[PDB]
Amino acid sequence: VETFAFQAEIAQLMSLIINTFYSNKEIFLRELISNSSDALDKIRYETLTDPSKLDSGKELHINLIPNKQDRTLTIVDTGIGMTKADLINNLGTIAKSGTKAFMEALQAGADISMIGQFGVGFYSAYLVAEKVTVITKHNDDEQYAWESSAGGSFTVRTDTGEPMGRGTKVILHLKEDQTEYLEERRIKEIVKKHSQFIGYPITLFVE
Amino acid sequence: VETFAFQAEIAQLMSLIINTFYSNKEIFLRELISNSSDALDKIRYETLTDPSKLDSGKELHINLIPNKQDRTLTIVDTGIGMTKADLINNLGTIAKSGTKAFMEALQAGADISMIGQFGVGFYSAYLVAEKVTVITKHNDDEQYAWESSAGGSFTVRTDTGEPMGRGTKVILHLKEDQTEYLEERRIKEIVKKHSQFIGYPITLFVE
Repeated sequence: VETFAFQAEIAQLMSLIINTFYSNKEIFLRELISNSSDALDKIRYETLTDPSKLDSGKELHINLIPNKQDRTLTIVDTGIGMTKADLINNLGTIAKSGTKAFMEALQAGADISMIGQFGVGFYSAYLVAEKVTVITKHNDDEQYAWESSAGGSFTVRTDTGEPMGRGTKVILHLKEDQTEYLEERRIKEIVKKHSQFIGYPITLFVE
Repeated sequence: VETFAFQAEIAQLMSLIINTFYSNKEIFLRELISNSSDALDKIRYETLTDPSKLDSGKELHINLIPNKQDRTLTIVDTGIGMTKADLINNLGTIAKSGTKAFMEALQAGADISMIGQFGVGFYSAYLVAEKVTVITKHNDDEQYAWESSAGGSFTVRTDTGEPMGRGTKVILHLKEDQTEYLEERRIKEIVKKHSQFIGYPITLFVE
């Protein structure tokens, strides 16, 4: 279990998302589903020239799993996954520059819902989650677990849990007042509203 | 000079873009600039762990170059570029599946301006160009030139022209009735309207 400090800029981004009064929290799902779609495109592209890339799972999909008992909403995809280096490097993003662009945009009249245009949509998860746990498996590495409750630090460790073949699992440990996102009708409404055209099957699990 | 046939689906996409009556042609710029931004993010990400990736050019930018003499509008970026394999594989996209998703969306009420959501925004270039020439240089390959006037085929050849260091250049040979896109005020208007938040400097060259 290794503990790392977020780069100053990412810490800033997270505190902004956590402290700014902003009612349109539901966009977090759109952002995470969009990220999953991007990850699926990546593994698909690689398989175009190397079919064995899919040996770890040919199905390219996205699952939305609510769990009222654990108060978690999990977004699972069978995309390219992330290596340990990717996790450390801001979950495979260029978050430092992306954050700068996002800040400048906000200054120019943009709002938080536009976060995905700057490649840092993952962090919108903190609009509804007190802690985010990311389990991932990339073809070229072992299975790892990234985790953070913000506060300037994140941890990374090899995951000894359920082997996932290939992909990423974003486990949102919801804030006490954000349990509406565990309700079937609410999730379904949000998916139809913002992710109706996603090119991969989205399956909303029931309890 | 090798000549290749577009996959059936891509040929279909191109004919739809070329034959469908659709007045909102200006979105082509937004799509190409968005693609350039994506390519710049990729090289930036690679440099995070390997600084030498930028030996071929540290500047990450986008240039818009109108040329009334040649009737061309060129979008140049210093992104990751494309290998010969990338060019052949639909300019580094997963166009076959992307096209399917785009078609289904169109059936579901979406319109052509939403093409970028399906990863095939490059082809919107045919809304205004009779022929598109793409010059590219990736760190791991030589400089190549891809070209197509649609009609079901494209060509690829090693480019012996001006060495570009690293990146991609999309040369739009405009249709005779689309010369408004060579005008400074028009290009500027389109950039402000659709690409005002792009996180890389966009320079509109003058003549």
